[PDB]
Amino acid sequence: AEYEKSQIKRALELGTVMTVFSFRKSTPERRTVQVIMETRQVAWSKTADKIEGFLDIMEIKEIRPGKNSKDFERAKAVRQKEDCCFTILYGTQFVLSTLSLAADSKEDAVNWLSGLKILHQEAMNASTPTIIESWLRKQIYSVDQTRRNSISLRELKTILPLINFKVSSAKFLKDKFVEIGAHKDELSFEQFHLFYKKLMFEQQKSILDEFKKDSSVFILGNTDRPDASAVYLHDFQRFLIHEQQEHWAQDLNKVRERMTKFIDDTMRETAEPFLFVDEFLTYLFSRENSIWDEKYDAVDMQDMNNPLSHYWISSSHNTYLTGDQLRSESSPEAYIRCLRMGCRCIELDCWDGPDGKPVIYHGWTRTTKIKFDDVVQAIKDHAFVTSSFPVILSIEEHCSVEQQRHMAKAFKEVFGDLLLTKPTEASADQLPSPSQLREKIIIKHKKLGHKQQGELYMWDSIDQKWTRHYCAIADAKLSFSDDIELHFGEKWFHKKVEKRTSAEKLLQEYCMETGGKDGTFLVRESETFPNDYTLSFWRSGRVQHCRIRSTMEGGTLKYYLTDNLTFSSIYALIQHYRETHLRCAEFELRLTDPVPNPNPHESKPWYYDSLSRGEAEDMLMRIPRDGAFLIRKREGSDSYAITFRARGKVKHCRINRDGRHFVLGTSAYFESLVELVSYYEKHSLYRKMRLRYPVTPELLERYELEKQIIEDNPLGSLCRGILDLNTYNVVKAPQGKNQKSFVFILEPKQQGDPPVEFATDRVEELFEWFQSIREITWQSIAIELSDLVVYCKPTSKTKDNLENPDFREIRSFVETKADSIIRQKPVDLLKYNQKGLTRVYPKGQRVDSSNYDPFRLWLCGSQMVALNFQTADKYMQMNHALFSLNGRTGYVLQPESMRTEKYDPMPPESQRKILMTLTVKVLGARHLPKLGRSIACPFVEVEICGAEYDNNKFKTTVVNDNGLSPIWAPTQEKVTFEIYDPNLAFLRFVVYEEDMFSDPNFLAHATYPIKAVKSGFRSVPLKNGYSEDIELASLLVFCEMRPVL
Repeated sequence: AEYEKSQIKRALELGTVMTVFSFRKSTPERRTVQVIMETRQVAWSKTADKIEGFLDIMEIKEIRPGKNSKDFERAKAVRQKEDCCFTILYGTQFVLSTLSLAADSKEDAVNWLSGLKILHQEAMNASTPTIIESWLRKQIYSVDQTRRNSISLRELKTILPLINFKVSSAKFLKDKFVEIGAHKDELSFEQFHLFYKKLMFEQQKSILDEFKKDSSVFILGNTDRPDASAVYLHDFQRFLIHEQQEHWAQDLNKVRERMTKFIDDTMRETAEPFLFVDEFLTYLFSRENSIWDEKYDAVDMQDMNNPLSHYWISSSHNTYLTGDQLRSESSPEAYIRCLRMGCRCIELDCWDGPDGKPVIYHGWTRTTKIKFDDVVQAIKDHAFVTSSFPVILSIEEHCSVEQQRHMAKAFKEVFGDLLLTKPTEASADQLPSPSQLREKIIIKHKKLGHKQQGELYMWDSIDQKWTRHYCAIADAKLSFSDDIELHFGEKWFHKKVEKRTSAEKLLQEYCMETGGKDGTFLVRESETFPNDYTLSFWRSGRVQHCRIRSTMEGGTLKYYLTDNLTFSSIYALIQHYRETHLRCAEFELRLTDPVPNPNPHESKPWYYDSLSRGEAEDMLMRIPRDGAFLIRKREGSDSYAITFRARGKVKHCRINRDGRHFVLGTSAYFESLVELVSYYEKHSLYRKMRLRYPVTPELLERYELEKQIIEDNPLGSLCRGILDLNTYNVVKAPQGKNQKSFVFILEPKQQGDPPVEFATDRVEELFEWFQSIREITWQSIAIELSDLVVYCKPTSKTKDNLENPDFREIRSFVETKADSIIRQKPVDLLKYNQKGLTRVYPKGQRVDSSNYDPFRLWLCGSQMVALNFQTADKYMQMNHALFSLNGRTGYVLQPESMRTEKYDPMPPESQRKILMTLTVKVLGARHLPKLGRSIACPFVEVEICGAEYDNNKFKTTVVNDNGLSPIWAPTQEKVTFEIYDPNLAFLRFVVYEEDMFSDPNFLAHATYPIKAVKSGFRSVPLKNGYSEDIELASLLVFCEMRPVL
């Protein structure tokens, strides 16, 4: 009841103390949990006035009831009974982050679990204008973690970059402030909203102009300013009927419902709802007007009637491995995520386990172990929640017979009714249709009728540490991969500042910029008095200086400002006067803000002063490790510059300096050079290589075939280094060099080549390794399991003999072969696919998990293409598209046309003809996400990801810095992608940032099956790579999907 719901919602907003467990942080802690309604977030606070962490309800994927995930399994859950615990899974990525909360008492938990669900339902159906408010609220909450009603102009200056908008000028912010109408430079939350609603309008006003073409009949009003002109209900209708087409509103009454829904007006109700020229623009760039047809968003029963073969069943390769196939941590959760996404074909590779029960791990790889029982419970519970249509589990068993039995028993008991033990349609000419098997698991195991890859510590000649690398032996070549993951430290100490005037200048700056408080201070060595220091501090608009005196008492050096109070260190002295008032005859003052910019970029080793541009380049070439960097004052200026070595070439990028701010390229504002180096070590400056090595003087003394090489390599794309084993003869070495005792060496026969020194933690490995290198230098299936496999049969057949298909049998072509089949003769794979199941699978080379081009296979009948799902690649994203079509079911009926007499999956160019002529023009953007530490120029590329015959790209001109409102004001664009066959195609919109050194980088992708594209101005919601959804983003586009006849 409405009364009831409100009561639950209220209970959440107040909040309850509920213990929070995570696998990290060991023992449990109790942090009050609240729903903060304006934010739409959930937050846990140690006490009050602090918000440690937030989830966003906007993005909670599941709220499972019991103590089943991680967290609770970890450590001890003695205290809390099963019913009480509730774990929430929130995330934008594949691995989903988990907040696990155990209520003290039963009643609350019921509330929460009901509660979060009540709220979550709402959010998803919140109208665009309502969301914005929350965002803006969220941002305000950002500046200071604790909730604040209003934001000072200074702070607004901090916020505008994070929103990914660059302030044109100090002037620009102020002028807008006036029209908002707060002259005290304390914009009110209500005003902030007025700001946003303006800023956005001012930048994008151009789009509105486009409509104003004669005979459009939208006849939009003057678009001069927000709140000028209006679009009232009569008019909205005429836009919804003509420009965009949506006969949903040939009827006025529903138009009104929509407009009312959008504004979320409350008051402003009653009067025939009307939209301001500003709002029209907020509607356009919003969910409500998605290019996505709603129609293809619900299971269509009519089309779920046909046989399994004719459906493109969704598929996962390895499902258990979250991430890379070599070192990934595999977890039950990995499955749960896949099935809810709506994949209907999980794989479940199984290997012999310690004590009877099978265990799942990638094979011979070092990926972790997941108990089979647990995978099984998990398949059952979450299998058919999202969708009722059938799972096609595909066990591959390396397991021994004794172990296999446990498996079979388990399958039948735990899965219970679901397992499809008996063929549904008796004799059955063709495979049962999905509807018949609805709610039923199908199992495919074979029906009865090594390479010593290990992680080895490696030693280095140069920097003196062992770096862990995974190593693989094939073709007598070890292949290796990149490495596996007091006052002197104080901001306020400025060591030797050369002149008093310099200390005064630094204080004056810091104070001018943020609004310096009395007591803002720094400490420096005294020019006048050896061994003494000088405290310099801000007071009443002027800099004051006090001598910190040193004295020796009892052999210990002591420091003092007044003769009555001696401290053991300068640190202790300063901390004291930060808490206590420094009392002089003329003032009492407490030390407040430390101003920390002496010469941080000079003490540290990685700094060359006056190094010639030429010389450094040469200096750098000598150290060859990729990712080394030298920082060099440019001659004749203030401007520091940075040179790093990558991809052989040495490239140097100019650091300008505006105020106490270093600007690498236009956008970045690192406070201090020390930072610029530090930030980029964690992140990535060029391509994907972090500055990693410092080209110190000291260190300096110390020191297409490639693609072809990549394909063969066991580690494949991942690996850096190939050493021919032939050349180097293995020796085993007693004792440990540089610790890491257990060790081996590979001395090359030729004297010159360096002695690489691979070493290991485990002796066994060493034995294994030593033997393996040394050597280089010199039917199963228990009957019960078999009975289960009623449909989908691993075929013992010559992968050559496509034809004489047997309904029950499923062939498993590996990708490489598959292309070949597809090129040698197109038609045959198709014919086999009608009335038979084929499961294409990823090649072994792909340790990385980048997925093969699904599109060809699908065109010619491949019921199941398994694309690794833990990957963000283009290809996985195309998968998430086909499967949206016809619900999250995960079956999409193959186009009727493909089935027939003469359909050629890849036909001759002359025959194909043209059917459709989509004409995207990209007009807009909004809230594109920020990637790094830079306002991100955005360029959008339309694509028609396609069968080969149709492929095209139409890149859009780059726009300078401005994330909130990038506007490609009618810059021609007007690409005319041509689609030969509509039914399988995709329209892919990707927005790529251009950063510094011009490399496209990836922000967000929209993928949409062509059938579900609606004509007229529409907004394409944008999505991160793992194709979840980023907050209010969009690219207004003007798709027209005229057919040609």
